[PDB]
Amino acid sequence: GCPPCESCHSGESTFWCYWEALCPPC
Repeated sequence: GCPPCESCHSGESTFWCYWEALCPPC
């Protein structure tokens, strides 16, 4: 139900994973 969080990896949207900025709270 809750939108997928910013799953970080070697690259990609990893910055947003540390800030949890784009990641919406479930």
